[PDB]
Amino acid sequence: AYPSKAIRVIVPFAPGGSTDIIARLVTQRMSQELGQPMVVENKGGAGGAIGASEAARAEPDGYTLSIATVSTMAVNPACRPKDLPYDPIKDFQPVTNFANTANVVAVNPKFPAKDFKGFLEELKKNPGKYSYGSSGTCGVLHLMGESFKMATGTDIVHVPYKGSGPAVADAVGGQIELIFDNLPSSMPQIQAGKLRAMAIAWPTRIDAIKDVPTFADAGFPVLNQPVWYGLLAPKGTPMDVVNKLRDAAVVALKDPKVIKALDDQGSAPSGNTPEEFAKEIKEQYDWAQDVVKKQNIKLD
Ligand SMILES: N[C@@H](CCC(=O)O)C(=O)O
Repeated sequence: AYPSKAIRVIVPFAPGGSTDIIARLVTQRMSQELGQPMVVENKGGAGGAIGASEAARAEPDGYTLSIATVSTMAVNPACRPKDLPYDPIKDFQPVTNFANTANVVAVNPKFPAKDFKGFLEELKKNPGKYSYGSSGTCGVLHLMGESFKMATGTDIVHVPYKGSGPAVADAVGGQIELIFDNLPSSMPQIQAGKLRAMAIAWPTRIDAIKDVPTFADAGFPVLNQPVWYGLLAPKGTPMDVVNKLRDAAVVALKDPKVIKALDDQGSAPSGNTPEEFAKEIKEQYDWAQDVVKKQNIKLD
């Protein structure tokens, strides 16, 4: 009876990004429930395409799973419409959305602005001179940066990384002045004062960082789109497996230490149904097609 051995969990991004952070937090606690190890494998590269394509080829037995991200479910498909080696919707069985997650635009603290208003002013006075990091060329944070540029009338230079892990460290080091990130990986640095957050993408301000406005507060509600992290199995994985995993996710997401960690990092638990997640996946997918194809926001 499932599970009788270790479950591989593929994270399609480098260590120390939000995918990796949330993946390890939630599967650690799921594992305790399932009575089998869940072993995280980081497979970063190409905005999540490398790792997602690999997860898509796995046998549908439930022992090779992967972390859904907006990069892998929505933006990569839209960025590489002819040659992406997986269909996000047809090649995966959704299990559950772990968490809804805030995005953030942050700066190195030497950046000469203290708020979003002066942030825009500074960028407008220097078109083409500042650069920003992302988690990859066909990922949600590259699309975030490009969306920002279009909506605010700014010109800032994209520098992709193998995930936000290495991006956060370059932004903290000053090798890039700006970073577009999912909040959890930037959260420790912001708390420590090593980055300054300009805006978050979230329905409201977040208690961890109460003084950072949302993009809607900043006067750019089109930019106020969060992301999410969830669990995927290959298409054809039995419902027995899906419901077992989802149940363990639901238990894990009620754990008060997991609730706190999610809260503190800039996320909120979901633990919704496979179908509710599939609907979220389709929403993001459709939105990325809209944004990239209509609206003329170029990724490559
Ligand atoms: N950009 C990824 C996460 C990046 C990372 O985990 O390093 C996303 O779609 O959520």
